[PDB]
Amino acid sequence: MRAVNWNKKEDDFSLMFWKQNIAQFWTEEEIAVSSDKNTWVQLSKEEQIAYKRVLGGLTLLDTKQGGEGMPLVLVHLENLQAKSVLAFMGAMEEVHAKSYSHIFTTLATEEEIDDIFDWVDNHPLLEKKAGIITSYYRRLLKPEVTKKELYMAMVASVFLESYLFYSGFFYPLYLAGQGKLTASGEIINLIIRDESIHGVFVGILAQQIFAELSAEEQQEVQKETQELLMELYEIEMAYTEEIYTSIGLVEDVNRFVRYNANKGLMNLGLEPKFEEEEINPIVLNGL
Ligand SMILES: [Fe+2]
Repeated sequence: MRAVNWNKKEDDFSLMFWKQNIAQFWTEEEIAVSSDKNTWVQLSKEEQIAYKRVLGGLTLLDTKQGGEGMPLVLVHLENLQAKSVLAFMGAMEEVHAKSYSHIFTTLATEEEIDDIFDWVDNHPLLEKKAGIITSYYRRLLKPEVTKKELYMAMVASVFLESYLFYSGFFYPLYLAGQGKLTASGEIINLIIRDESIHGVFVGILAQQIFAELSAEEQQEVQKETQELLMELYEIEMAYTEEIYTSIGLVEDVNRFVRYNANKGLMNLGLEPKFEEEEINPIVLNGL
């Protein structure tokens, strides 16, 4: 029945976000990465392996967001303009996921790349965090869904895009901020420019539906949000310990994770959970 009519606004922001999403369009071929080989080779074995691991985890999350997250969230939306922006955002998640293969092809050998993906595949923490987020999406695999089911999928999507990536983004930023792997750092920043607006946008949509829930549903959903935040946080602390102890950065990354959880909460129109904390300055420089 209904066709998208962009000459009549369905809300006050999808247009702005549409324009911004397309004005930020990019693909991996615009950033040559071969000059990062020079600094790559000067990384210790522990640093190389951490970089590869985090990029692997990043690639998984984008794989989920583009192939489950955006499609299952947008499919049910009655707002056809908003739905359009989210479709475009999904495509961009794939461009992101592919970017990381572009980085890998200059850095690593065939066999090394196989190893990265075998590792990401068999990883219990990555499996656990991706499955938690993704079960909210997969709840929407039925003909009709409630506002509350849709709201929690949106919470889960903002937690992925504004929060769960950042344990991974820490390290390429942290290397780039020191003039190391700067071309790959450039790509990661393009990805961040995108993820930043994705988190805002789906949070705006979440806040709209939140205002349409009953008082009772509002509190079920808030209790759920806090449990979900903290279920994810526990896994992130384990993740950060596994990945970063070898290179002595665990507590720096944890501060960064907490900071980005807070931003996720903010995007949802919610109050911070962790103490305000200064972010590592060399990652600020990498940004
Ligand atoms: Fe992404």
